[PDB]
Amino acid sequence: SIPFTRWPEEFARRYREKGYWQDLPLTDILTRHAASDSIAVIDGERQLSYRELNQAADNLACSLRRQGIKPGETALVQLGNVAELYITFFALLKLGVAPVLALFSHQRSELNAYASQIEPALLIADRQHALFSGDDFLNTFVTEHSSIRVVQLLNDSGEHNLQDAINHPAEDFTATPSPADEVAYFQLSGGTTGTPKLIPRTHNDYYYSVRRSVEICQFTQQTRYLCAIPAAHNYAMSSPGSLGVFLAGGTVVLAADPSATLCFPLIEKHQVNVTALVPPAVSLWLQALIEGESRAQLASLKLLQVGGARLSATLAARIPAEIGCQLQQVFGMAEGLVNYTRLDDSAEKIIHTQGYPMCPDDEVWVADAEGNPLPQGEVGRLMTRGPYTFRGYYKSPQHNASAFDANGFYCSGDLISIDPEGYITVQGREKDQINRGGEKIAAEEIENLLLRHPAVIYAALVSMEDELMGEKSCAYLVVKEPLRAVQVRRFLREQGIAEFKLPDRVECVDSLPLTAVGKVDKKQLRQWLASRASSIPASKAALREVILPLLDESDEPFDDDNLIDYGLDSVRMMALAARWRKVHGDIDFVMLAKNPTIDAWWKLLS
Amino acid sequence: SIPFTRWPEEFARRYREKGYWQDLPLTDILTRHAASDSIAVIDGERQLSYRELNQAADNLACSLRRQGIKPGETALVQLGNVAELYITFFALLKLGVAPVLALFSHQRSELNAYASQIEPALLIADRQHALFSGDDFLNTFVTEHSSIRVVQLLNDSGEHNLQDAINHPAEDFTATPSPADEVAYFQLSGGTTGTPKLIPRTHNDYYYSVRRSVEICQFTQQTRYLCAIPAAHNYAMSSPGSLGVFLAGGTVVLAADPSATLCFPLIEKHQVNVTALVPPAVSLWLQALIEGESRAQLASLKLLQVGGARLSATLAARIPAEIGCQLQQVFGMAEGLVNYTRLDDSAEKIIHTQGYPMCPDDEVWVADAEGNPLPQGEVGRLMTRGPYTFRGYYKSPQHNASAFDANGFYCSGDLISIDPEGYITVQGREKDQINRGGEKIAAEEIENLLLRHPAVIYAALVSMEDELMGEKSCAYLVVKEPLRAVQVRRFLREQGIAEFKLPDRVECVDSLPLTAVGKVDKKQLRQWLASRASAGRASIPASKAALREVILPLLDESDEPFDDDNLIDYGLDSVRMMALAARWRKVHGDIDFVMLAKNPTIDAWWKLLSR
Ligand SMILES: *P(=O)(O)OCC(C)(C)[C@@H](O)C(=O)NCCC(=O)NCCS[C@H](CS(=O)(=O)NC[C@H]1O[C@@H](n2cnc3c(N)ncnc32)[C@H](O)[C@@H]1O)c1ccccc1O
Ligand SMILES: *P(=O)(O)OCC(C)(C)[C@@H](O)C(=O)NCCC(=O)NCCS[C@H](CS(=O)(=O)NC[C@H]1O[C@@H](n2cnc3c(N)ncnc32)[C@H](O)[C@@H]1O)c1ccccc1O
Repeated sequence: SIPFTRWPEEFARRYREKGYWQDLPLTDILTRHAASDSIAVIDGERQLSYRELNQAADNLACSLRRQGIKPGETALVQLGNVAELYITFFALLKLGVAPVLALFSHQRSELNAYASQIEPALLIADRQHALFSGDDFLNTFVTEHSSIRVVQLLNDSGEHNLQDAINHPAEDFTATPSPADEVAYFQLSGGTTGTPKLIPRTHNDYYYSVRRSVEICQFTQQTRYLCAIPAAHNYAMSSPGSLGVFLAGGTVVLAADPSATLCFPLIEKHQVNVTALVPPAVSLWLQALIEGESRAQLASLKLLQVGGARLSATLAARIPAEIGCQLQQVFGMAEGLVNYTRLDDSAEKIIHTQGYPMCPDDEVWVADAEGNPLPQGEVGRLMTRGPYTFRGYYKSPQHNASAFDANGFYCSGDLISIDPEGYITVQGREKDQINRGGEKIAAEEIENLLLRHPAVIYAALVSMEDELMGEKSCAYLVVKEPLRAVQVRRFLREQGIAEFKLPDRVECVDSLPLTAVGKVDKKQLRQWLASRASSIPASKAALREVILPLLDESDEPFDDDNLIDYGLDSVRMMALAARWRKVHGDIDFVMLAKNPTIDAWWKLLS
Repeated sequence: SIPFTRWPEEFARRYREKGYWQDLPLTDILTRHAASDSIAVIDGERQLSYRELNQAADNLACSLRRQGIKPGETALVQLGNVAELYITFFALLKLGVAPVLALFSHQRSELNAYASQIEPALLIADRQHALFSGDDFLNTFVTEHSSIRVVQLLNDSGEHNLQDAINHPAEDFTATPSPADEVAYFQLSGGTTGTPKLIPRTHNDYYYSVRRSVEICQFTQQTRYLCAIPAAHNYAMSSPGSLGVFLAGGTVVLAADPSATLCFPLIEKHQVNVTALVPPAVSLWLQALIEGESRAQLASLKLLQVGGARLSATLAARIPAEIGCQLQQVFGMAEGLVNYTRLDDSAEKIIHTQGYPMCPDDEVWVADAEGNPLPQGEVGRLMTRGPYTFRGYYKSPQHNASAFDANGFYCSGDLISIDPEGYITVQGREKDQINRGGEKIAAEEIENLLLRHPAVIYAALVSMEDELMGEKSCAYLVVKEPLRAVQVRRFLREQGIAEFKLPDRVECVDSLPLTAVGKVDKKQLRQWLASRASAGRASIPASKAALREVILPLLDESDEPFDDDNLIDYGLDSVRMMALAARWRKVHGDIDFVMLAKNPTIDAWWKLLSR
């Protein structure tokens, strides 16, 4: 029925024979516990039993059937980190419908994009979301995508109230999930491409993803999991994420964001033993502790998952040191292929590598530029196929052609290298995609918006280092009439895109490399940047800038003044000597101190 | 004979009977090796055998005897980290003369001070030192201390050349060291007082200090020691320091300063296995490694001594981690009493404690304010007597009265606490003394110089925190006509004092606490400051322009926002925002991330902080 790329007959056989595809519905995850009175979800003050959760799902599905939603249809769901998300998810699974779980941070243009490829018969959104405070964008939206028939809204005492359908009990309704080898729902790809590109996941492949993730991370009835990153992403969903907790009878604790202020209290209060984060939030947490939060509220936490973005060995090491729990690096994509470091792994592999695939039948090779297998120390493009990795994007034949080699191996656009032990390390990136706090940003998607501006001739979006976010977006523009970053960010916001897509820096420049096709050449530009970057002071005035912080803030010296009289201490001086010796190697401590004036030291750095 | 406070007869007996005092001259350290051809000292490109070192000393001593220096007299020596220091020391020991080894950093006022108490018959200095470049200060100096008869200078091509006397061989010459229980030389306390106070050390007590230090640190002929901190201080001299290396037949490698740039090459080139540092140099070294120095030049180094100043457990732990050798904390004073952590000690004790005394007969207690002993966990003033700890300062009866209780126990002015295991931890300080990179600075000595200035009415010197130096001097003044730090540092410099005594910060204030006696009660001064400062640590933006100052660095440098603009349009990212919310919640506890971001303008956030 729904049109996805299937697996070669031969693979569908090996995957069932090898036990990976159990041909069970994803609903079976919540169904197992249908009779349990233990707590599945804690959202704020509310707590739901598995019985209640599964019941709510039956109700909402029943109520939706009554509103004339037929199996085979698609939906568009935008819900935040709130229980109604998990309810809606299972309700839609029980009906036979395939939703797209949209990020709550998404906006006008993203939602439009999704609804156009999906042709949704159902819309579920939240009135606390800016687009849904009023019914105007709402009304405009339903008319523009005509397929939409039913609409339910969270936080609405009004007509379309979602809670009404959730609490209206069940009829002669029985579940009708789609077949195990038929599409279950759609996941969102981390953008490489301007038109948003969806990922179909069948009950079979997705369920394996979750089961095997539970085995590896040791989730059990005991697991109390804090889900503070966006709940709708594949990571906090399947890896093992909240669904993995549900399969195992554990407890999911939802939180609106991952702020130490919000989370710390919840981890102690609910005795949380595991949680998943992205590197920027780990930085935030470690610092919040140093800034006087009590390392003791976090004492119940025995496991910290970190993934979605490059995690430095420096930062990884700080986790068990300052927080005092075990680290597991998770490297996965919405398309398939999650790599974990194991819990019984050595501290060497856990701090330095990204681990290895969750499946023995996950195939990974390292590829060179023409497409050739490299040995195992060598760096190249990551290729993989497998039992939970998909065979192509939904209704996107154009892109599918470039994303898969002739053998069905997907390419993530990641540069990796493999250990002699078989562990993967993320070396770099062969894609134009920016990874910002672990939110993917498609460079071309944003360039195309920039080109909608009258004064923009050529546009290029590249990543750039940030100690905290880990990467930030920087837009390089060639302009008719000069443009200021504010105006760009403002212009783009008016285009109705997610707030984190707005560039963190904008640099107008005299020219940009153009390739035969008309787009800026990213390889090039990336080179004539990273070169300029890789350093000791330029102007005598640049040397003053370096010295001043080392003296008494109280006064400023004349270039010929003795800097000791200004409070510069011999140790800071020795260091300055060391830093400058790496350029003029005759400079030592003694030489600097023999005549310590700015004049003297400038004559030396000449 | 020279006038020092002796040990009670009962103790001199126990200390000989227990083997501590061997009644041998300190020269015996160099004498043992007089026939050895192995290398005692490497100074730059020069290398001296024990035979040569001992010989040079016999020559310089003989040459000095010829110039009329009689046993019993005193000297003033100012020499840096160079071999001629060690030669001069033993030369003067062989004559029977007791020198003061002055720091090379010392200047006009310090040297005057020393020569006044000592009444030196002999002056030995270096022409590379600013005061001795020319003959100007030297002439003024000898007239103004008339006791001085002979003068020898390092790097003097002229008549006073020291090298000449060092190389002029020995006539009929025998050493006439002073008797083991008589004074050998003088050491400098950093001093708690404004007149410099000298510490007499007898051959007996000082030699013990060295022997027992060698045993504990296991120096042997294999020990190859880099002496980069000032060579004349008790630490790099006796603990075990260069003399400990000489006793053991090891090799001492001299270096002018302890910079990673100078030292790293020397440790590799000479295969140095041990060296002593102060906490600020350890920071400098650890960072130099991170900044791209190869951890491999330091590979021969099996032991790193760190002392002289508080060494944080964070820093201590980094040593074996990043440098990869063993740490030994050393907490001694020039007056006696060195505490080591042992080499076989646990990593717990080595990182957290300062170790315990090098002698079983070292006595340590702790005292509340009455002088009564505190129980075996409590914090209080450190009291000690012992076989190598002196019984009083040289010709300073006034101070001696306050530095010793009636039982002969010296008080270091340190606040310590003792482990159930008996290990000492330095808790804090009483003495009004500033410890700057581990150079002691007497607060009163500097105050009295500040009062020499016309515009200064009341003066107070206190310590202050510094991440790197560990402590810096800050001078609080009450002034007639307003003074700027530069003018103070310059004024003080002209007073002829060591460069590190110049205050790192100067604050002019409207008033200072004065006690019934007339000088700043530094005790209130210390609290008025305690609070002003700990009120501003949890401090949050004062006013709306102070809040702008905090936000701007978080946005694009490119533009500035109007108070009502949305700050996200200016590049402020949700993570930094969460953090700002956290810091502000500690004052208004209703503030979370969500609230900040609902309306992220400077106006909005100001309305929230004025509540
Ligand atoms: P403000 O904006 O309010 O807040 C900032 C903050 C807190 C960071 C906020 O943005 C936030 O909450 N962020 C969370 C980000 C997040 O939830 N990320 C989940 C990503 S879902 C991911 C699949 S993917 O396709 O989107 N990513 C695939 C690509 O990601 C790269 N990548 C993944 N893991 C990596 C590791 N470990 N190292 C290096 N790169 C990594 C890679 O390039 C890949 O192609 C996902 C993550 C984990 C497991 C499974 C999946 O599917
Ligand atoms: P620029 O100025 O060119 O360079 C800066 C730099 C490198 C810091 C420079 O000044 C420098 O080289 N400094 C080295 C200082 C130094 O050599 N110090 C040795 C001093 S001799 C010391 C005994 S004392 O009487 O001088 N001081 C005694 C007091 O010291 C405190 N204290 C000692 N040890 C301590 C430890 N381990 N922890 C905490 N406090 C400590 C205490 O207040 C005591 O009363 C000495 C030190 C070690 C061993 C033996 C002796 O004699």
